[PDB]
Amino acid sequence: TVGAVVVDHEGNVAAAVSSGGLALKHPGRVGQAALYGCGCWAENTGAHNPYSTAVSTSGCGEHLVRTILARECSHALQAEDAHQALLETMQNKFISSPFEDGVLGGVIVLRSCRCQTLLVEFLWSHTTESMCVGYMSAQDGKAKTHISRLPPGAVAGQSVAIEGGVCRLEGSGSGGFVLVHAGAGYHSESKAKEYKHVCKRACQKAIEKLQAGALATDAVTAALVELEDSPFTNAGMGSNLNLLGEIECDASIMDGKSLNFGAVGALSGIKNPVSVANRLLCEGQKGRIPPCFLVGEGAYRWAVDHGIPSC
Amino acid sequence: TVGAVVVDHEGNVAAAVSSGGLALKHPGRVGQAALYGCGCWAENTGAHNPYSTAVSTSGCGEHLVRTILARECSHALQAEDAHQALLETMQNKFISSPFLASEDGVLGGVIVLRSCRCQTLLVEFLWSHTTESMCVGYMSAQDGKAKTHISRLPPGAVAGQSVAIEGGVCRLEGSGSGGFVLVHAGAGYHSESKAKEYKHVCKRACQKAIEKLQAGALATDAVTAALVELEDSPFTNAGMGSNLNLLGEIECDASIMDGKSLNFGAVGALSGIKNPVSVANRLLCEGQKIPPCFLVGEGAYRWAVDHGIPSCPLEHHHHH
Ligand SMILES: C=CS(=O)(=O)N1CCN(Cc2ccc(OC(F)(F)F)cc2)CC1
Ligand SMILES: C=CS(=O)(=O)N1CCN(Cc2ccc(OC(F)(F)F)cc2)CC1
Ligand SMILES: [Cl-]
Ligand SMILES: [Cl-]
Ligand SMILES: [Cl-]
Ligand code: NA
Ligand code: NA
Repeated sequence: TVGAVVVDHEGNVAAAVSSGGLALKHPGRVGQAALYGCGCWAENTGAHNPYSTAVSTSGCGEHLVRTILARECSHALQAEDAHQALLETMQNKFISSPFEDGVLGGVIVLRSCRCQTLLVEFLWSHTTESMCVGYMSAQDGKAKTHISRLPPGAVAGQSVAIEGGVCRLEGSGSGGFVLVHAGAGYHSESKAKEYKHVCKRACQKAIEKLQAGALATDAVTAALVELEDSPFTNAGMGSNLNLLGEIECDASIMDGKSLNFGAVGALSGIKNPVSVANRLLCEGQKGRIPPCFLVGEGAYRWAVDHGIPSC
Repeated sequence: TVGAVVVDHEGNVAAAVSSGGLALKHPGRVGQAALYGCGCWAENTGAHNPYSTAVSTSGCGEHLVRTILARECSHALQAEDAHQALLETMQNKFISSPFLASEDGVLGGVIVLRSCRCQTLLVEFLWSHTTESMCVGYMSAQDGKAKTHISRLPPGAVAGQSVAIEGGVCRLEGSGSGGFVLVHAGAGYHSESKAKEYKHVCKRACQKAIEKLQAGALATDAVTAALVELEDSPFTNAGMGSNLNLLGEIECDASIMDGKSLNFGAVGALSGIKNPVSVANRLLCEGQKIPPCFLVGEGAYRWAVDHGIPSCPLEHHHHH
């Protein structure tokens, strides 16, 4: 699973997620990365929502589904202390949730507010051994990547790691901020450099999109395309094969300003599943309500009919 | 769309929902009846949950997804006043949701029950809808006569902008094999024509659920038996008689949740299976015995056949 969250120079947020799902899964099994509220969430500041918030989740277990995790995190991040809010959520759902010996997953989040300046707080958290993240603001111009690990002595699925930072943006240009992740799971010293490199490239693509004036959803899509294309990520190319040796992808994207959503489940034969999810969202804005969630052969046919490259 | 909610004599709740989805929909479009939190919800009483609650939805698919309505209703029903909680949710979280602010009119409905022990069980059941009408049926094991009712928006209300809400309370003896069921056969335009037919399938659906309960079956097996009967009606947009998609083909969504285990099963874009809810229930059942909870399309069909759920291969499509 890979994901990204974006805030543009106006404080509009977006989030996306993409996955190959469980290795050897039964054909047609659709997981959290396709499910509204579970895989990602993005919601601009509103009446009962003082922060514009964007969340993308990772893991395996179904625990991301069972708790409607991304939306849960977004709602918890309305509390004053974001670090404490995220930690409490991870602790209650990935250890003590009523909804198993150990719960494995991860999340990236950001929340912004107007101070014209934008205060962006961004965090990542995981109960897996490790998680690779990258982040970048349009004004720093150098993507930062980092491999987050559980401390020495910790036990995956029984402890929570959480880190983050703060970024202050000028709301006057074509800038913004992006945070990505290339997966949460077992630590691998050997491919650490490759994970960091793809997170670096994914951030640079998202920032370049913002700097050309693109929507937050197009910027978060450009990040996920880069993350998908890495043979090392369980999304797009290199997705885990299912029980029959075939690739079936889940992906979704949400726009914080319009609250619109796009998703695909059990999608085969398309190089970049997030591109189809984004196109479903984009066609939803143009619009009977157009579909937001397509699966299987119907999703493939719709992607091809809309000119999304196949593999 | 059809749905049912059940509570057994112990306060164990279950909920299920089944739909054919939107007429002429693009192949592979999956709606609220397959989606966790959206189509149905069931949650027994627990630490931060004084009531066992069960919810099933109806109506336009995309409005129910964007608002995650079934789960929202279940959480609102933890408040003291269930009638007030449901009405506020329908008004504030559904009609006036910012998630549907672009839409002219918000169309949908819910059935709910919640129970608590006062050994006797107090069951409160309600239905609410923003559509012109909604057909419900309900029954307790001790009354032994199913009641059916077509709920309508009052004169002066505007469909998609007004809320209708009714319900009642039922006290069960928690010493037998009893319980209570509430079903619905659809929410949408009033049709005097098939009004009697919808009422009749709701009555039979309640009777099947109660008979299951009286035979000692789990709440999930009783709610599934209600939905099987509701699906089988040629007049409901679920199972047999489901709306045809853009290619003239059948693609069904269905899901079920168990309040005791909090486990969930669901199918989307399923073709060639007579009773989609049976596959959702079997997924939930095999999950109790990481097992899948949500299968779609070709894989969902193959899984159903491999588990002995009655199929019609002539209704199944698999394009390449
Ligand atoms: C069940 C989950 S999964 O099957 O979606 N998946 C399998 C593939 N994994 C790759 C991966 C990526 C980053 C990472 O972090 C590190 F780079 F080491 F810092 C570790 C592993 C992620 C989890
Ligand atoms: C559910 C969403 S649907 O779009 O799948 N659907 C299409 C099928 N309809 C049948 C139906 C059932 C009951 C009813 O109520 C009345 F009996 F009139 F009281 C009216 C129509 C419901 C709307
Ligand atoms: Cl599986
Ligand atoms: Cl459609
Ligand atoms: Cl009546
Ligand atoms: Na990949
Ligand atoms: Na039917």
